[PDB]
Amino acid sequence: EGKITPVSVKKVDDKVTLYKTTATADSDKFKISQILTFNFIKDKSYDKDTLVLKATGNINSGFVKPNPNDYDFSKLYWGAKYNVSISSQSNDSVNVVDYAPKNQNEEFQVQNTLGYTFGGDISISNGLLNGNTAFSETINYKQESYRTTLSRNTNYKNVGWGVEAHKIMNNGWGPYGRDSFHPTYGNELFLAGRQSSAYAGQNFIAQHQMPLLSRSNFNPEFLSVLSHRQDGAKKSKITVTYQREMDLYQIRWNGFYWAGANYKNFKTRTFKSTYEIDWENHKVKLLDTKETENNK
Repeated sequence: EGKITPVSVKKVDDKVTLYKTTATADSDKFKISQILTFNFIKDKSYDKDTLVLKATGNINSGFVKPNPNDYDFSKLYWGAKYNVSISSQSNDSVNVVDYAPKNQNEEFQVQNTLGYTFGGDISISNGLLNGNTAFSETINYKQESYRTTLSRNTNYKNVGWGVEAHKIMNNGWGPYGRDSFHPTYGNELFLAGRQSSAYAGQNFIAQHQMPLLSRSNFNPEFLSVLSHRQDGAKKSKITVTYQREMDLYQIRWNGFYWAGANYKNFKTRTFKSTYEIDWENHKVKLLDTKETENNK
């Protein structure tokens, strides 16, 4: 499946040293691949250990195409939302003090930079400070037609993000989303022709016309900054969740026109892994991966 890489050392100062180890856990069933790069920053001029965790990998769309022989009613499954959560599940000396992205972002390309200044000063910036900075990382991911937003339960011991369908353009029509509704046509999200004479299965817009996130996948890139307050315990635990909410989109003919309906999160697939972060020897250990699913 996957494993942990030996710790790599990168001295920067008499004060600052950087240790890197990478963990990889896969759910082949759900086609979700997590890749966690832990960057331990030991700075002697700061009274707090810092861990800048960068989560990359892949979350499959889950997209189930429609059967082209369906005549009056047809349905499809698409990837409507991708949620990523990082959670420190132990030790009151560990708290999530920062992360990226930190704001709502509807740009086709979410790009941020993490800078660590000698002394424990961290700062995230929208884009791509040198000299003054001891360590820096970047996040870079495409989310065309979708938007990123922080989860609502983000606090001192948890941070999460949601990349949801936002402004999807059918063609010259739209934008549409998971909750669009027209008095007559319903949710026209993936509806091709309103009065089309075609079979239901052949009245959805072309897959290639669909956003990459809707029918292909999402390659996340998020950063979690955690700080250990040199006391209580040298160990802690952290859980990283990658999830996809699969929506059921269906349309049907009533004799005069086509009408669409989108059932939000009608099928959920979730991959969750747990690690033991050894803050003294700067190593992580895999405790448990749990694949789970919900079906309406």
